[PDB]
Amino acid sequence: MQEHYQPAAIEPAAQKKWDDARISNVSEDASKPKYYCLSMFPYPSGKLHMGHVRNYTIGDVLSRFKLLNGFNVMQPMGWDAFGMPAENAAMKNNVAPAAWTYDNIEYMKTQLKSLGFAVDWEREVATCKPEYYRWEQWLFTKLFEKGIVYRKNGTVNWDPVDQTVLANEQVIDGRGWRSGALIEKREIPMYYFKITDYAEELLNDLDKLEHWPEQVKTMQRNWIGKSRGMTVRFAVSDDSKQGLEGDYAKFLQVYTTRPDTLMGATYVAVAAEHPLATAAAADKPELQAFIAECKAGADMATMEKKGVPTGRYVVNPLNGDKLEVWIANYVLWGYGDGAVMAVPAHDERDFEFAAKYNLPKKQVIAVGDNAFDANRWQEWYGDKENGVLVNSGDLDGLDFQTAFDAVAAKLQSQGAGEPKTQYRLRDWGISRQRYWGCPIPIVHCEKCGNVPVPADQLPVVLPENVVPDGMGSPLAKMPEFYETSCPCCGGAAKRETDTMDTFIESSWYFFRYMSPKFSDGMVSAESAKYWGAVDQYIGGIEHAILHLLYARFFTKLMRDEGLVNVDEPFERLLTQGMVVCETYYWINPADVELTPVVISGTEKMSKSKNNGVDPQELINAYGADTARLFMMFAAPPEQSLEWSDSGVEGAHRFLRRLWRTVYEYLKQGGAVKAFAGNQDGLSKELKDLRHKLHSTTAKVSDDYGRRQQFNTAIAAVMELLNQYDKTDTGSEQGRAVAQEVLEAAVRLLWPIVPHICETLWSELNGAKLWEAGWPTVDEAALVKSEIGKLRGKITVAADASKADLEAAALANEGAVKFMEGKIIVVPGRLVNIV
Ligand SMILES: CC(C)C[C@H](N)C(=O)NS(=O)(=O)OC[C@H]1O[C@@H](n2ccc(=O)n(C)c2=O)[C@H](O)[C@@H]1O
Ligand SMILES: [Mg+2]
Ligand SMILES: [Zn+2]
Repeated sequence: MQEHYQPAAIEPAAQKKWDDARISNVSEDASKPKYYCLSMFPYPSGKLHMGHVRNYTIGDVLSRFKLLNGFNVMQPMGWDAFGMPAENAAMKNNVAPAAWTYDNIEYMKTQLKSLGFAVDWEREVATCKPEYYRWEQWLFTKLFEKGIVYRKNGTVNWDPVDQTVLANEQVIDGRGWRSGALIEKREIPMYYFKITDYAEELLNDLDKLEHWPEQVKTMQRNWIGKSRGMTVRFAVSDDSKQGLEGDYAKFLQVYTTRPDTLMGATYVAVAAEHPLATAAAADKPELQAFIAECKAGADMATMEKKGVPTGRYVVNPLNGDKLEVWIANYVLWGYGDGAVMAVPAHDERDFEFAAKYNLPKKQVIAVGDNAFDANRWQEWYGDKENGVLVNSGDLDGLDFQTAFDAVAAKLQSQGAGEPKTQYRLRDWGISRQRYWGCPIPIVHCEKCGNVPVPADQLPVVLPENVVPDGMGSPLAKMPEFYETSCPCCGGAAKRETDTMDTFIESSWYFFRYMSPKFSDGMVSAESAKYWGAVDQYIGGIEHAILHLLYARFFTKLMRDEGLVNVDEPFERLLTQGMVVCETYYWINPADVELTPVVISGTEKMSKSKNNGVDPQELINAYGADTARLFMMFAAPPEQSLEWSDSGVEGAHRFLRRLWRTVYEYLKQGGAVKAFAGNQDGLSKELKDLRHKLHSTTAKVSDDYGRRQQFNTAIAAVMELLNQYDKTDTGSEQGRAVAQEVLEAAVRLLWPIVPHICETLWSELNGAKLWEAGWPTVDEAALVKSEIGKLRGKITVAADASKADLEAAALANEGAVKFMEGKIIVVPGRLVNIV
């Protein structure tokens, strides 16, 4: 054994050893219990930085923990390769996005392989390859035929200068980002997944996810946004029918989730495009301009709420009050009825609207004896659970649910309204007017219409010999791509030139890893049956809503097609915290050392301030194990992690110390058979070290397996080494216990720092580390030894309580013979019955 720790020497040798034994290349091995650990696969956008490395280290720690415990572990890796990053670089560097993407993949694969992650590279996928994306084209065509995917006009942000469609993120103050030209809203045909048909399933199945963080489930429930409420109709007054046709001449219909407060409605509000808004605005120039301002305008709660009165009235069907209709900019045409009622005394938005315009407020709910103040909003005004109806005539005294049913009763009997369930969830628009994405497998025929490509003609292949220029999608300018023949009639036709939302690839990639070479389907039945669901998913909170909901949606779509048999894709979910670092100017922290540049503020590792720390720089300086160790030790995985030059150094020193501990141990006599069995006759000090050892094994196992807090696992091993360092292990029985401690220490740490622990393990023991397996707890090592006047002595467990001593004291042969018909308890010394 070499004396000094040389990571640049041992790490490639250890990685070579693991690849040769194919430890991480796995099959559907029925002889071993499966474990599917998955980290969110990256966009191949450049270099990974320490932030990404934290994510993949965590996955590797859990994977290797399960490996050592005998599982058949699949830890797959892959490339989320479509999307905007490459198209910017395609414009930026005058390079094909494909060429730039594949180049990126190679740099990052070697980056990852150098960190020593236990990854099945034979299951690697790149989502920009036709062998991948053909299967999401296939699913598209199957769902299109069933109407689960449909085509429909939607409105988009058109920039007339750049001549491209803009995302709302790129629409600042009404104008485009790279142009500052006023955005034109355009109606164009687009494709949608009917995700609203699955809203109830997506919502209720969250309850199954007992090993998901509660806030993730809460964000999903709120995004879906189910409500059980009331459709309510307000008769238009005789004086207000002016201009209205059809059912709009008869009644104004709203949706409300507080029908229990209908007796406190003091005005109503309609969207700019509502027919009432149009009829009122006919001879009223002020309303015309307000309608116009609304049409041009996420930012809902942020925007100043505005309205104008219309002079039109509707009648409350419960109390007969004539209420004025307002046009308001917060009422959106396309959600529910495009009109709402307003209850300023019990809804905070209505309260502010009403306090702005001096509109009436009517208290119709009281909460205990809390007093009502029409000039100050108070949280209890909105109380749905502890309030009870006041000023509501007949309804006076009911609670929310009974008044709901009473109002539903009354309304239905008048024909004036019915209960209704609504969802905030919109359908999922997947059309993108971008080149670097999966082609939509539709052909447009002037005779047959929009027709799906037949399955045997899939994939529709995206040409990779393209350099976009940002002045439109190149596919719409590429005759050799879009000219084709109709699959239904043989006539001349045109391919769809929009590509798919690149969330589509990340919505099923975890199934493709089960059989990434399968050519007869998205995923083979044999492999989906074996791998089941992802046991453990690790990724950033930024994907807690859309990506996770889409992946759950796709799972249920695929189950309903018969391709998988689970309802939910991810059993456990771990949300690793951000990684932050000081900034400098914008100079990368590897171009800087400190005691001329400006040492600015600490913030998330990103390209914005060029403060991403390149893991390759960190490997070249200290080795992979030091990088892994620093990030697993610096903070619990969920907490944010501050980059620290001294933290990295102190991780490295720990690895030197661990190296030197095994070396000095082996210099003083070479390896011995590790202590095992009965420890009676061991000295107190070696008993205490064995106690620390097996306590440490139980804690690390709990920290890896239950708590997933790796930083405290490492601290516990350092404690063991500390007690080892103060224990005389020179004797024969001492060396056997030292061997036991070191064989367990290097195994306990192997998931965190596998290169050094693989190397040290082999100097200690000739067996293969993964066959020796995860260290076991020796419970016998966890048992400590047993411990008026005076008349009796008793033997007590070392963990005996003060009532166990008083128990055995009161029942002693010398006590009872001196009792003749207070009990001061000194633990470990004496007990006296006075
Ligand atoms: C499933 C699909 C939609 C994932 C998508 N390709 C993505 O976000 N791709 S990605 O390439 O952006 O990120 C890959 C993973 O790395 C994590 N990450 C990234 C930067 C960072 O600072 N920190 C601290 C950090 O943890 C990030 O949360 C994610 O799970
Ligand atoms: Mg369960
Ligand atoms: Zn045709």
